[PDB]
Amino acid sequence: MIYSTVNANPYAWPYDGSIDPAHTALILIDWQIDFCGPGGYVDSMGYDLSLTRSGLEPTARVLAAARDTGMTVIHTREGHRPDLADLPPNKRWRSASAGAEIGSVGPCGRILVRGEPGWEIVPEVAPREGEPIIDKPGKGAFYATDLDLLLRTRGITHLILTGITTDVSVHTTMREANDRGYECLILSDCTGATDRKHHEAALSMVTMQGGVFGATAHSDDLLAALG
Amino acid sequence: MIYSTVNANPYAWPYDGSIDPAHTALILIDWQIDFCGPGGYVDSMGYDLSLTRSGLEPTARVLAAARDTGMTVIHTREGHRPDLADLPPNKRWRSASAGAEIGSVGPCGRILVRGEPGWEIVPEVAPREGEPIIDKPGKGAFYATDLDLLLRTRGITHLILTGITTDVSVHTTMREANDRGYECLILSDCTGATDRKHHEAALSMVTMQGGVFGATAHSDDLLAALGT
Amino acid sequence: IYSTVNANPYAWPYDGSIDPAHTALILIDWQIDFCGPGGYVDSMGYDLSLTRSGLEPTARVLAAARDTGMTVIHTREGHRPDLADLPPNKRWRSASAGAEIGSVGPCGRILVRGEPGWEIVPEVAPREGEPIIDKPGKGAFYATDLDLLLRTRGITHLILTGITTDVSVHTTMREANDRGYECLILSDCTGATDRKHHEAALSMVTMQGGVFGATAHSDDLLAALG
Amino acid sequence: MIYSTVNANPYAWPYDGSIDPAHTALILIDWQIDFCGPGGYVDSMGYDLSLTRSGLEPTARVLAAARDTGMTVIHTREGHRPDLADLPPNKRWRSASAGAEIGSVGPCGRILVRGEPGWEIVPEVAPREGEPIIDKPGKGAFYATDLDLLLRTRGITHLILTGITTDVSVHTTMREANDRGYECLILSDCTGATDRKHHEAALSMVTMQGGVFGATAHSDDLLAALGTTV
Repeated sequence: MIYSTVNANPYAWPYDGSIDPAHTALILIDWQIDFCGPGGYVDSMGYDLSLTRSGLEPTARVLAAARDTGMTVIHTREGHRPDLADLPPNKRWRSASAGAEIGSVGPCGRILVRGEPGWEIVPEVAPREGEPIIDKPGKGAFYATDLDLLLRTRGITHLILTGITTDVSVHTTMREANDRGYECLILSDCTGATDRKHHEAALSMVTMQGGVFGATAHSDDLLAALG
Repeated sequence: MIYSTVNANPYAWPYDGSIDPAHTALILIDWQIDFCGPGGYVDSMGYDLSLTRSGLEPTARVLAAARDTGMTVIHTREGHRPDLADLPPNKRWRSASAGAEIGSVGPCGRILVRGEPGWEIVPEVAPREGEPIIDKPGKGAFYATDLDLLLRTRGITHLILTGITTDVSVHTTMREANDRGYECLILSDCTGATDRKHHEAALSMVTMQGGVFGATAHSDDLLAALGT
Repeated sequence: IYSTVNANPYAWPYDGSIDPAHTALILIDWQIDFCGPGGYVDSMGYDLSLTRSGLEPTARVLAAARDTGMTVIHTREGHRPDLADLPPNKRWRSASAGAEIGSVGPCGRILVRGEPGWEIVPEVAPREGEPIIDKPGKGAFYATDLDLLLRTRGITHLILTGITTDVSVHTTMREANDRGYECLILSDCTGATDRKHHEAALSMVTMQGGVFGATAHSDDLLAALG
Repeated sequence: MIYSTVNANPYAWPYDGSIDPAHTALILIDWQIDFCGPGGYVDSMGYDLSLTRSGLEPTARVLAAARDTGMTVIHTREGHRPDLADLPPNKRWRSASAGAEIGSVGPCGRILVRGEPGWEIVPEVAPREGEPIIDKPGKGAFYATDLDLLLRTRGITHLILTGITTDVSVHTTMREANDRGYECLILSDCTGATDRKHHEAALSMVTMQGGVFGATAHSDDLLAALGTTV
């Protein structure tokens, strides 16, 4: 009912020496076809989907352990209002430049638009009632959302991060959370990027200055702490 | 005077195809002894200061052009209130773990405390009157500050980013800006990290997906586009 | 580009004209929960005629904003059906006033997203291209994307309608003003649970040369728009 | 250690049945010459300083009770960077319209500029070390400040509000706090406005809907509760 530290890089996580489920949230970031599925945004830009998809089954196991421990669980979906009123023109222009324009029709509907097949959370990690979903127009889950209000009213102080991609939406969310004083763990095997060297360097960045953004861990080490 | 695009990775920056100094700000991030000087935070943790100091002279040249062209200039200092009311305990404990506890007395005073010698902006990139200084308790310049009010008040839409470190305060500040729709350039030779691989990987991360966080460039290509 | 409005206490806006391309009409919380029988405000026993008098004037201002092509944004106060965005003090006060957020009344669960009492009333129904803000608080900025929507469209100027004058409208004006938005509040397109609070909310705006912006009757805006 | 509720309007404050100093902050809002002093912004606009000053003596006594019980104490100053980079032009234009332009030289230096005599907290409620000061460029204490960071790192859940003016900075701070889930008390005698009717109407707005922004009380009712541990 109170858990020990996780074997983590570069310190035994978290810093206060124990994980309380009543103050800990598992975050699942952007597990959507647009980031890890055929026909979606990342696929249409020519990136290797095996680099993102490897995180899925490890994440499913960590989601069951969080449900079993009564951790809070929060899901994120990167996406835009169908009218695109939350889409900066630079973001739109780059997506067109990369051959996968946000709001344009691809094999999985309108790219990164809320309500579209490619925007949905994949079945492997489907949310259930009582696990709030953040709909974010940005990479960072804090910006232009109610996330911080959801975390503060639940008294959350500790975040465990899974999702995609490691260097983009996961790292942005970790950095925003860290600046607010949240104690964050990132799971090396439940994340993935458009480039394996970016995945590795993003985990590596976390570990400097005695853990500038938190700690990294394998899901095996978290499942071990959770019993 | 408006200027054409910078030769950048992965697109000719900015996306809208001109640089207007009325709408552009040069950001100098955390050029402090604590991040690039003997006796400070980063030195005390045992990292190599030459990795952070190489960006100083190139930054001073970009600062000269930015003041030349009439674009706004904004400076940042990472630091805490002397009473540490703005210091999360996890940030404090990790700094102790690394051998350089925030608030502890080092060779340049209380480490990362506002008012202390190690927290001062180094003279090579000293601020002038009318160039606002951001005091931030975090790595991101937008969290717990007035930066967004300063930028919206001057009508800024475009940021040129310099300072340290590439993968920590610079990247966080770039990520925060980018999500609000600021168009951002990061200068490869005017930034630096506690690790060369982290600096290089931080620059490259920007360039993916057609420029997910904006674009990278050498100060040479910025100074060419400005006609300096 | 349109002329200034005959406003209190200066000719609004401060920069001397209204550009539809930089102006948004905001319609705040026109929901059965705030102005309709069977909703939150009715359940607390407040007088609905105080809130409902602003409706037909708002409809008229909504038509003039649509005709001039300015941005239109609507707000709905409401909570996630799981109530993860509901502070315990807000819930507790609502229970205390005999209309608990989430409790079932004639119009479904009070102040819950998806429920009949939460919907925007038809007299000011939104149309395509008019973004709706879903807010868990009185202020339209807190825990929403409102500021992203406005900044992306280049909005500098807000015209404020909706209910109530002293709660959600005043909070939203105070938030927008502090960010440097130039705000007009329409006296006849707002209403409160108390006439004195309505009038006092409006005069608070007019102090110190217009501390939060300016007040106007919809007639004065429509005269400016014509 | 833990204290009884306050006899407040419209419920015995706070909603969770007791006051814990470990989780409660006293906030002192904008007790500056520019709002309550001769030669300052409000004086230069022609408003009656007796309306703001009356709150000063009861505030000193509440400040004393807060420091005695070991509550957190936070002070705010409304003000602008000397370069005016945080000053929206509509704010400046209204101040010039009202005959007291922000940044302009008056009897107490540059009006509402940080570092100037008019801007200083007045000596009756001077901060001590360990009581953070918030420098805000707006009326609300949360916008473009670290206040939320200070409050959350200290585990503060409950606010007691004093300061000026009741209808501007104090109300705006209260609305911001309340929306984020903070439980707030506004002290009727430790606040004041440019208009008595605005002060009274600012306090009764709080009381509607079972206490839409929190509750109101007299310093006497607060001081009674702080003499009654449970």
